Amino acid sequence: MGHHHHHHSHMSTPLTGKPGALPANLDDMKVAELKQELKLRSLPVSGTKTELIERLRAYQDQISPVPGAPKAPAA
Repeated sequence: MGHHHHHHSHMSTPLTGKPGALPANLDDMKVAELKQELKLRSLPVSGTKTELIERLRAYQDQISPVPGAPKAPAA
């Protein structure tokens, strides 16, 4: 009913589902493209593109040993 096998028709998104990092082209992608990673990587798609990129960054940052960024665990 909900999750049926439907490939994202308008896809300018890379062929990836669950990576351990981020593509350096986040801002060049679109809202739905970013949401592809979000919904697959267990991230809420609620917000603006601004939030989406930052939210991806935070979910990436918990994997990164970088001390100069806002770190966030799982939710």
